[PDB]
Amino acid sequence: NLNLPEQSTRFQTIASIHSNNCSFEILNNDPGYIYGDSVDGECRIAVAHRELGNGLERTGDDRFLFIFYALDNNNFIIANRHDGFVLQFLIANGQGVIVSREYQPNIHQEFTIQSINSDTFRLHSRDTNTFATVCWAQFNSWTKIVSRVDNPGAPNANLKHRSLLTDINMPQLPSLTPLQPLPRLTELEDGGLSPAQAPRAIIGRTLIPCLFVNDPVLRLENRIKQSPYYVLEHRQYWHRIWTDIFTAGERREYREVTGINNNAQNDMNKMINITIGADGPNRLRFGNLSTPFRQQIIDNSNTLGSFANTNYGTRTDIVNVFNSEFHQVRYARFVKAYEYRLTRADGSQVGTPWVVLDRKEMDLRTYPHNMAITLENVKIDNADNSYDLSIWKTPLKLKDGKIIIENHENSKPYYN
Amino acid sequence: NLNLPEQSTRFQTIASIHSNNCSFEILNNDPGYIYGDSVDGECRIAVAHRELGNGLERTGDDRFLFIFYALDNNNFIIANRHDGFVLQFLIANGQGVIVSREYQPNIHQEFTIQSINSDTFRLHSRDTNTFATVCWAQFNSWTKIVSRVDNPGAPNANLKHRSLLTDINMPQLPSLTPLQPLPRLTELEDGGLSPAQAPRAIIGRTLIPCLFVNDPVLRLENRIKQSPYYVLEHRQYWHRIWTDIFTAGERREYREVTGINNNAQNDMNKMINITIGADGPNRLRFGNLSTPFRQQIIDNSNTLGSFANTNYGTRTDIVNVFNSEFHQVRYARFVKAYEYRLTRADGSQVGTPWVVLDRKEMDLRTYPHNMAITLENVKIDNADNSYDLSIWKTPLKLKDGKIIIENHENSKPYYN
Repeated sequence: NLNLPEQSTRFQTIASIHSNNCSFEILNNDPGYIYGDSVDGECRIAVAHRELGNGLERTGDDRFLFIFYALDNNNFIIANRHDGFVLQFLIANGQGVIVSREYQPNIHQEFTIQSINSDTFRLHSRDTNTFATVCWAQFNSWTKIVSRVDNPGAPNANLKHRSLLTDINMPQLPSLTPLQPLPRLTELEDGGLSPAQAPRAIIGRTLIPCLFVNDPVLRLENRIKQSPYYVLEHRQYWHRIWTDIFTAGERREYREVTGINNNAQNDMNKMINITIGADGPNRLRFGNLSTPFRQQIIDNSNTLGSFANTNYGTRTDIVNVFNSEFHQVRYARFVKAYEYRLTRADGSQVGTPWVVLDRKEMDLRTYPHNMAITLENVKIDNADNSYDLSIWKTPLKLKDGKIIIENHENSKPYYN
Repeated sequence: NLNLPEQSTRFQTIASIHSNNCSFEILNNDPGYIYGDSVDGECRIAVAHRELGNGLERTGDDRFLFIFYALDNNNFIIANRHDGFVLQFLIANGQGVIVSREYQPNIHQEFTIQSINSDTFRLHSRDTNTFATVCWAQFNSWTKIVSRVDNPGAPNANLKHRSLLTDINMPQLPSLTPLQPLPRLTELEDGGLSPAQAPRAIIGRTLIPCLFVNDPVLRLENRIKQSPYYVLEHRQYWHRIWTDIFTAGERREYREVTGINNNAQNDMNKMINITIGADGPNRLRFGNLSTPFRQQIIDNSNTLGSFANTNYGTRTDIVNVFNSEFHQVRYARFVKAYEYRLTRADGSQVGTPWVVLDRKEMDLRTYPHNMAITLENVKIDNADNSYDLSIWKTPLKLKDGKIIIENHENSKPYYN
């Protein structure tokens, strides 16, 4: 069940309703370019880099085909299938024109659709209160696309879509699945599931526009053709940090590394312009490129906005555990992991998933069943930042099958 | 399936971390009010209507309890439980202060949370680059709440929550259910299900902040306490427009009124500041009050943004039908209805639901089974607007159990 307007899930040409067979066409022209067919004056000479032309539409020429990426504010970024550059309003030599530029973004790249009726719309630049149309109403001529204030006698700005391309390599979204608790251990030799065998739950997934996906193998002109959207998945699994057989009364010390590495956060930032904030494993920080889509990404990924100034980092805890049972016992300790994965429209993975190990949500498995280990003591060995320096109140009994979550009763700051 | 920050699903007090006992308190004071405890100067005399005080926190007093309503842009509107007024930044006599005003909204009512660590945050007004705190750092005294830029001398703006109220009458969201096809008719006397008996599918539902819900019986001071969120449901059902027994070869004429009437759109606009746009029965237009929450409302209600300048209206079609069977036949004709319903936290309905009858999606039931009526002719008698003036291509065979949806092949403009 997908909540996008039909303009966001296909490519379409744009034309004046008053033109017999011309449509908006992407050019790589320079200032001083001559539109041969145009009458003399401001409509005959190009005045900016990469103006748009009113060209004879050729079926299946990428230079006429646009996708409308839906922003949270109900405007659109309009990208072309030829090179993935977006439309932009520009004033050059006192003339309002439509050009194509790299996604920045900026307010002049945002367009409003205004529907007049079922098959007629106008393309509004709300900053400047201008509408896109053909220079001096030359609807059947080679000339440029302008954006002008509506006036008695201004050229008619009523547009339509002449052609559609509906086969665009839309991704097939995975189904949502719940996180099941891990199975019980079957004998002393059973270490439980390793991280590579633990089943993944899919908590959320969202489409990501290809425009700000810095895919290491596909340049922009190929992403817009083969993967106009990418898929970001929010998955969870139970991550085993250690397992061992303890003799009766045995004491041991483990180093538990949790959180997410700084290199993984930089990789995620470079790839999609998002990082995990230090306020939680499901809290997203957005840069300039991703911000205009943030509420759609949160709603569909089932994450939340971060309020932190800092990214989630790594922490190393020294834990002392004590087998308070008078039996030989197999213990396996798990924390909840948040796995963020990016795929192309074809299902191929873009890189290694980004993983956050949440130290605040933990489970235990034993053989025999229903045994309990004692957490004697917890010390912080080191932390990348000072955002969350709480530790478990000890002594703490951890029992087979019982999930423990940090709250104000079972934790304290590390110096108390 | 609830994606809100914890600040949006509870009430909390706000306090300086450097105050032993004092929290932000709503006042109904006027300019020239004296803060008895304060040192002389701009901190001793009120300079605006409804300043905030640094008061001794009393547990259970609504004047210290705030809910944070989450905007699409990740700022918040902060409302108090006493009267439902929201916090606002104001300059009075060259002094930056926090006051409480009616939700407007405006940019000075928007606050950013900036987390420093797990239990410490600042309240930022991004327009002005100011942070809320206690006048001249008198953290243990009766005086006003100010908002000042970061400067060497400036009072520490680190805040915390002192108290929580978690029992706030959050609504229970109903489960999503799919639209079933109507049952077959059992005999000639079976007219099928009337609109009041047809089962409703729940396609979407969303929370709506009580601030702009103009509940005809609950004033703002009571809504914030009993129903801090309302529920808007998106339901669909099959709506019977007529049923009759036809003799063999019988012709009849019906007036079919579809759409939604003008009074129903004004009622909806008055109640929640949303109307149905003419571009479709599930397309929402937002006014000034609802716009800041639009993407959350769309995503959770499973509707889409309207691009239309006009609201969905009514249309009256005259249809001529012919029983092309040589049997006596019972016919019942249905169109798809979109039903928008508003309830309080307690489940009580706020008024009559808003219904759009979609003429473009239609079904038929017959007794006996598998009969077909002929649609001879359709003409438009009148329409409120010119947005959709397409009609069915006739003659058209309508068959028992077959849903027909308007497309470019089965419809034409009314003058062809």
